[PDB]
Amino acid sequence: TCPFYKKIPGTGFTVDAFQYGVVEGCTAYFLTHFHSDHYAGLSKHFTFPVYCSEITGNLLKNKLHVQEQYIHPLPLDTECIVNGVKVVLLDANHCPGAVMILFYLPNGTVILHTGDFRADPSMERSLLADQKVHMLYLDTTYCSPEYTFPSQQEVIRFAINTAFEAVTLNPHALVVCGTYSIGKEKVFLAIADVLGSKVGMSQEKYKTLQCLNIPEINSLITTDMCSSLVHLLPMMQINFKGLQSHLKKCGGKYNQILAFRPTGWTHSNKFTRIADVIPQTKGNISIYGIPYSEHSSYLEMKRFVQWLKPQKIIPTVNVGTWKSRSTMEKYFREWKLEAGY
Ligand SMILES: C=CCNC(=O)c1nc(N[C@@H](C)C(=O)NO)c2ccccc2n1
Ligand SMILES: [Zn+2]
Ligand SMILES: [Zn+2]
Repeated sequence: TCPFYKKIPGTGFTVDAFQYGVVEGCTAYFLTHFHSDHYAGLSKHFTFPVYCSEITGNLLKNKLHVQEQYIHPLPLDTECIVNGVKVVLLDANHCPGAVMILFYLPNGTVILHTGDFRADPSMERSLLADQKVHMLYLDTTYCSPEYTFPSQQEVIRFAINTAFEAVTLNPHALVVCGTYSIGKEKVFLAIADVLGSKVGMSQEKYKTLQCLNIPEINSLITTDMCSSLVHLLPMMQINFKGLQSHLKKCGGKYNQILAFRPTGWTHSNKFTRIADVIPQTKGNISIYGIPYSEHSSYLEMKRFVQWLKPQKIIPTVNVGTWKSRSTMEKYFREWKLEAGY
């Protein structure tokens, strides 16, 4: 059934709860962002109100074919009333259209649901600065101190420099970026921009990017593969076998592939700083795993929570084992004692 951390107490609201059938007493279903583990269950047959960002709403309409009458997009940073409850959507710094939701409950309690987020100091200057938060539903994906990775900007700097050098040294090299969902678009957009090329992709991926309100997107992306020297492929094809096969389809136009696998955190990232990252190479194909994260590092998560000073924290990730739940509560306790709330 629907887990407790997906229900907002004192309301008829659920968050990211689309795979449990009709949730008893739910009058509005919130969707934090368009990632399959969150929209799972939504389809053209859904007949309840869905509240979300404009971008998420574009994807619901065009990709899942949810009926327009059930899509309720809300602007960011704006007090809105939904079923008699004041709510605000805030940028989650996750993927395009991803939001955190602030609920102002009728009894005076204030709840922040982060959805998925990458905590950032800029969030300390949103509407969050203005009032106390009694409950925090926290994206705890990387809630352990071993989860370190660089900033997104540092990872992009590495990717741009690596691609620019390779193509400047060999104008016949092809750059390939793997993708499986929305998010992490900056990897391929920044590489294509430095190389003066558009990004070539399948019709399905092109359709998805057309829903993202990305400025000047028609100048950046294309389905014309051969006119482009940065190609997007499904993540599962970013291996030597899949890349060798892709190189044949190009028709003697390229003699080298440099490929990027933007992963999340990897244990290798503790040893090797972003500047020391080296690829796996087989012949004329090199594959760079790069730690581009759209979730908070441990340090980013700790800073955000210690600033927010919530009275109670409900984790939404890694909640499956006694060990994982215990470890997270121990960190919350440490953060609270250190900061004094
Ligand atoms: C290792 C931690 C990172 N996060 C997940 O474990 C995760 N991420 C997903 N997609 C990403 C894009 C996302 O951010 N979604 O919200 C999944 C999609 C389908 C099934 C399981 C999924 N697990
Ligand atoms: Zn996500
Ligand atoms: Zn997720």
